[PDB]
Amino acid sequence: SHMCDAFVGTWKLVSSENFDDYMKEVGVGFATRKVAGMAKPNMIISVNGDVITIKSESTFKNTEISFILGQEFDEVTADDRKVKSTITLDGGVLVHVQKWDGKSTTIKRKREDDKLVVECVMKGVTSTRVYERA
Ligand SMILES: Cc1oc(C2(C)CCCCC2)nc1CC(=O)O
Repeated sequence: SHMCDAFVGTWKLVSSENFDDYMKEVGVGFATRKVAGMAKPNMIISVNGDVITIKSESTFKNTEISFILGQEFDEVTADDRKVKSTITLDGGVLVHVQKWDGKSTTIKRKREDDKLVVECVMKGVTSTRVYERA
């Protein structure tokens, strides 16, 4: 047993709040916001040694990142941003920072009851995305 045991699994989106505004703040254009906002992704989290993999799969896009905590990596996001990302564990929360074009967004993933809660923040705009086990 280890670092991320309670995150591992297959998770499905069950609720979203303020996601459109988050995507506007990030710079996502109209058509992508509409199609991406309709998606109902599954998030699949696995661990092998020190390497964590997070997949997002939906009718919009399928994405996958693999990383070591605290070790920066280049990421192409589902909306096609080229970002430099770093993911750390801070008090049991996975904290994922993306930097690009002098901008920054922070995405927190936490276990709360039987849910995996994803909080997406950019400047003053937050979106909360709630996932349950598949
Ligand atoms: C943190 C994050 O980012 C996204 C993006 C990249 C999807 C495509 C449109 C722009 C945002 N969704 C989420 C939320 C989630 O995975 O549920």
